Amino acid sequence: MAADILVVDDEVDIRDLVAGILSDEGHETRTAFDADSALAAINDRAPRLVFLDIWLQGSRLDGLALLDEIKKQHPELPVVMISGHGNIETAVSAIRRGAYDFIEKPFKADRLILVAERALETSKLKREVSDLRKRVGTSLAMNQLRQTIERVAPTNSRIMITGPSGAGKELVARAIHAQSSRANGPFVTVNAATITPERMEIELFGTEMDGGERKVGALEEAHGGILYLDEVADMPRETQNKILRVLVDQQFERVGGTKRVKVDVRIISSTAQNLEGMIAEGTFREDLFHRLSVVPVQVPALAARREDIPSLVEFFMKQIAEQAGIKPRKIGPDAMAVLQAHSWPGNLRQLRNNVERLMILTRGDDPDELVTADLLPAEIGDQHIMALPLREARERFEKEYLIAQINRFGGNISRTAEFVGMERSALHRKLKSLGV
Amino acid sequence: MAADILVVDDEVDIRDLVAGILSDEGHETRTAFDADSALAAINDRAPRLVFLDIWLQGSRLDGLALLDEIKKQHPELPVVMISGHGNIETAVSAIRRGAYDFIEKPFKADRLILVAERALETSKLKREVSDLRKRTGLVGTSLAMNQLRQTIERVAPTNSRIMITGPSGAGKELVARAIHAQSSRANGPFVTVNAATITPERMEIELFGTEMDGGERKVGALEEAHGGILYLDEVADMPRETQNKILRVLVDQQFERVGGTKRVKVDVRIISSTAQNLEGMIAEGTFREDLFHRLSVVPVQVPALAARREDIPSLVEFFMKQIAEQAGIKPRKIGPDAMAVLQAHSWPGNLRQLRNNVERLMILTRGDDPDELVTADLLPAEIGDTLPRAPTESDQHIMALPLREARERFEKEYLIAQINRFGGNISRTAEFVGMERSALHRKLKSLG
Ligand SMILES: [Mg+2]
Ligand SMILES: [Mg+2]
Repeated sequence: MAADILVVDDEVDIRDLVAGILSDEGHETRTAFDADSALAAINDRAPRLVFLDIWLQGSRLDGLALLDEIKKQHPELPVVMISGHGNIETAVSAIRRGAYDFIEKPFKADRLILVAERALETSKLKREVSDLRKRVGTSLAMNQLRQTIERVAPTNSRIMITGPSGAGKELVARAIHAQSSRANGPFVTVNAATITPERMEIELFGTEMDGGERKVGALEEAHGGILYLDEVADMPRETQNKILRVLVDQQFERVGGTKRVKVDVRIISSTAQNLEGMIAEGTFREDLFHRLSVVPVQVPALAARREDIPSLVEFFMKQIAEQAGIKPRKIGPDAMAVLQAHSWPGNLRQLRNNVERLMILTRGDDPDELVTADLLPAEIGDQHIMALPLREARERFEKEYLIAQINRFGGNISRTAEFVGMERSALHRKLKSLGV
Repeated sequence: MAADILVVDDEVDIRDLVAGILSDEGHETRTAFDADSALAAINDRAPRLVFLDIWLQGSRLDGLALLDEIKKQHPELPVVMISGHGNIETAVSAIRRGAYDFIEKPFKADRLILVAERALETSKLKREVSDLRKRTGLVGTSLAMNQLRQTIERVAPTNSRIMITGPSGAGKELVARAIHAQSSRANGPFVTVNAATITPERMEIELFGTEMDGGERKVGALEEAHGGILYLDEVADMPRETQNKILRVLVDQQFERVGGTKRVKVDVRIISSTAQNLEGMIAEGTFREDLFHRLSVVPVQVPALAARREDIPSLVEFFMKQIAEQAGIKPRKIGPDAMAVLQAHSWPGNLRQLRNNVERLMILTRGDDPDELVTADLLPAEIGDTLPRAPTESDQHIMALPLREARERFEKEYLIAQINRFGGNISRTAEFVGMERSALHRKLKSLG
């Protein structure tokens, strides 16, 4: 919103005009009148935005040449050109050479303010998404998978991605889109698992809300693009039917709508269920299944690609540090082999969760110290007492204490009795009363 | 980006010109000439972008009134206006009423393409941000969390330097950003430097910037922070040579870039954070006390998760939805049984640790009946074993005690842990544990 803006123009009245409007708005303004004075200002402190006279006469660099030098020094620094009456061609060329936009003399305030609000807003947006975009394996299976993606992507066929939960099907779907002919169209996702079965039709098909406002459903939003249906198996009965029509008709009704909307979508499905078995029990539709499954893509379980795990661990650490400010640590080779040999029912999500867990537990140890196999949980390699009121908690505790002591004495009740502080028959009676 | 662009203009020749230039470029175009045709096209299908004649002669609604209706229907659908020579005041007014930008007749292709491309890009980024935000993944009504909000408010209007102090994985960065948002620098930059994360080799460059080999310049954080606030996350991990330089910056309000000679002037308000007291930093030996005092003119304490256990259910519930979006896992009800464990734990790693454990639970119950409650036996050792619990051969010190002594130790530990769980509220603790209030007071004295 407020910014340190540098105004470079060879005319005293323009610098004064621009600087004054921008200051009046809340910005901080600096001025220059040629290449040297502009580059000296930039050197003093990089500004947030630059207004640059496109001609800039009586200067060592013309306006475009200066633009080039600015962009070389600060690639991400937005620059809006100030152009003359009917120098549209030259202005347009400035944009090819790196300028964001231009404003044409003469102008009053509102026009300039708006040009500047836009340049800053878009610049800000570019930086938020660039950061967020920060926040792929050697094995046979993953080479086959890459190979599969590349063959299947440039077709126009519906894809069904199959594999277990957590194996990273969404990533495969985005890969497909990136190499498809719809790569510059939209990529829209529907988490069929996640959305309430009630709201599912509104997410898919949209609707007119009470105010007159419209919710554009995912099909409509995906027009010209790809729709990725995640875990198609969690789709309701009436919703399956209605998607079947869409695949064939290429048309649908909005919830509560009468208009039949035409779209041109390419659908990618995924599932970790066995759908053929769901057909057999009448839970999912056969005809729907076959149309969604024309070309299949299989995503390998972590256990199918064990070779990849070290680099995956290494990768998730780089990323977890980004996401949480924790200096990444080295994993010790005994613990790494235990990671490498687990079955990973939750696959990549599960592996990430565990790596994140180790980094949290070892946050604030000597950085040269290794993550050891001691730290991994019981799954790798009924009721809690705290949920119980006093009488019941104490009874759980007596029971489990007695069982523990009994095992520690190898089943010898008389020895257990003596140690725990009871007469033998009384231990037997107590054990029975606690349900053993 | 190719896109579905509706073109709305009362002149056949303008629609033709626009739709044709846009088509040559690869877009899919549709056209209309008045409100009824424009709204029917939007009802047939929602376009990605609208060009709209600012005047729109021969129409039920003029261009401005049509802009109100389009925006009401589709608030995020960008609309670029087509205006005439000298219509700037009206164009400006269109922007106030929701238009993204305008183009002024006469125009040829290049100029029209640029306006389209920009409008599509900006609209794309607005969505791609909010989408990437959901795909990455201050809550609470506790006494402590109310205190923190009240403190943020009292402190934000100062000009003075803030030191935020609190345990790791508490949400200190968020506290920083809530302070920035209520300050007089809310419209300036907020810049973060995580001292722990940056290799100390690169710490000077990250902070103070440098001229790279190409001629390309790297703007350091301090310089980027000009006009705003710079957040020095975990200052303790800063090298002494960097400490010395920050001290000069605080008082000179100036600095040299790595390898540079210009003294860059800046106007930054520094907010700092750490997990340790002053006594701690002296004993560690790393960090200068004079600097510490100057970075901590106004203190803000971020309470540990154990000091606000009352918020654990809201945070559990909150993190489930976050995770449910970020990872495609259906959110599930945590059983009251498992919530009691979660709530009773002291969370040495605070919000990060809690979140990571909620993620864990949700991954481990991924292929279950949607009704079936999440249970405590899926929690790791560090959560379950630090609390009063059913013993096991593993626990040498319980196993060395006879039954009554073991039981009495357990009652004590249990009651203290439940008191803590309910944030010290005796009445509620008593209600849960099965006791009347005075009886609970009397039992506590009887056990020490
Ligand atoms: Mg000039
Ligand atoms: Mg017209």
